[PDB]
Amino acid sequence: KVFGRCELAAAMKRHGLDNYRGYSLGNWVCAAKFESNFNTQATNRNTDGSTDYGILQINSRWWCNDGRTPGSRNLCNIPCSALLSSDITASVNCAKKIVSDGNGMNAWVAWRNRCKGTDVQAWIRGCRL
Ligand SMILES: [Cl-]
Repeated sequence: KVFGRCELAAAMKRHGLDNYRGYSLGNWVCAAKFESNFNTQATNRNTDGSTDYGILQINSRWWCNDGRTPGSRNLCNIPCSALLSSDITASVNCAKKIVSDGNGMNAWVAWRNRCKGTDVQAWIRGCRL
């Protein structure tokens, strides 16, 4: 599924992301925009043997199991295919675990490079929330 911005914001709010660990909703929408362009089926296959999966481009070395990645930790305790669904619940649950395991949002390279220090409220402006 390719989400709209406001539709994704509403889904993320229903799943508890607004102000999760001090990160406002616009941060999460901005991260999804620049990681995947709002596409739930996005995959990026890296040269190190790992793959980034889904709307938040979660990596297979530490977070999910794809059976093909060296050094796998599977800290979200899920198959990586669960991150390619049209429903965002598995991606949101794993994103919460990434911040709970002592990372901030710096774990997402696109957040650090394209969202940090910007007006992230722009990403939710005008939406029905
Ligand atoms: Cl907000």
